[PDB]
Amino acid sequence: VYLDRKLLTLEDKELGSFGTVKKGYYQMKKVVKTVAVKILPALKDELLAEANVMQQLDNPYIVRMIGICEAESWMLVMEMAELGPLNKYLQQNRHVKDKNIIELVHQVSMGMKYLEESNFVHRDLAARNVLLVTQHYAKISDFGLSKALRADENYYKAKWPVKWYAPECINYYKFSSKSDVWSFGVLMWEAFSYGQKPYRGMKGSEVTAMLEKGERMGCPAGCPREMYDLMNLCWTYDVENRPGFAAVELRLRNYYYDVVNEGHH
Ligand SMILES: CCc1cccc(Nc2cc(N[C@@H]3CCCC[C@@H]3N)nnc2C(N)=O)n1
Repeated sequence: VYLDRKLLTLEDKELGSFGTVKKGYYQMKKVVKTVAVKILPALKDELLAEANVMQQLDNPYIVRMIGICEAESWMLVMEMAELGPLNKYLQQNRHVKDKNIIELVHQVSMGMKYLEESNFVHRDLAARNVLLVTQHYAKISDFGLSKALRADENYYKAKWPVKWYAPECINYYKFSSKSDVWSFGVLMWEAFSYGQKPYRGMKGSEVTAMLEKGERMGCPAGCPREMYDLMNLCWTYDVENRPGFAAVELRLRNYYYDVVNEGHH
């Protein structure tokens, strides 16, 4: 898991901003692999906890960690998803078609169904934390808030991304894969809204209040009703009645095949 600083070449250009994300290349036994490197008391331990989660995960829809390096600062070295975060990608590429958006959100749901099966909670599932390897290949990243669930519990009991959080996170501090489903609803809303931020012009406290009145964000212009219906299902107030990701992924999987069919027609 511990990498050799010698074998890492980082570019001077920042990709963006814990600290910074830089692009780099890492010398493997034969190939060079292009990498995205997160570069940094509580912040070190957090980086290391994040690396500890990622070490445990192995799925085509989840960013792979190469390892960690302690050099100028602590660094978390991951495979590079070249096209970057989904929200910035859709803001910058408004021509992306709805069939392609469904593909990508379905890939996210396959990755989440895997995280659920593995009993990890992401706790920061948002379009900014979905990274594009290509325009047809999304992978989930950014595990800095993620928790491995205890063997005996199905929720983790705790500066939060409130607009992505389910009511029970806000009201009871409880985080389960069902609360990640709520977030995956907001992520879908983002995806079908050209990557715009949710609950425009509202503070978190007004969001919680909106949601407690049973109000939900409206359908994004041009969004398939079946996708908006699925967003609404993810935003089921009562955690016990909210679907898990197996149910979610099956719904998206079937809709995706329907759309692919209409396209061949
Ligand atoms: C910098 C924006 C940016 C542009 C291009 C690639 C990447 N790569 C990543 C960013 C990241 N986290 C950032 C952290 C800051 C906000 C955006 C994003 N969630 N996590 N993993 C990768 C990766 N493995 O390729 N990031």
